[PDB]
Amino acid sequence: LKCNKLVPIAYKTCPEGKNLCYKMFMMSDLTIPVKRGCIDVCPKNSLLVKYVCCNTDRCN
Repeated sequence: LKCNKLVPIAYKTCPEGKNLCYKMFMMSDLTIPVKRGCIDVCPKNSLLVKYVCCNTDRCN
């Protein structure tokens, strides 16, 4: 799938054993995220940073 970088302006495809995109938010997810990348499986959600996975292009 095609995932975006920090800003939802630049994004590409994540073939490297990746078919999902994720975004990590600080404290809360409601607010803007802090980092994001591609992944094959949703990682463990932390209490410090909120984990949000998706399978849609430009989801992050």
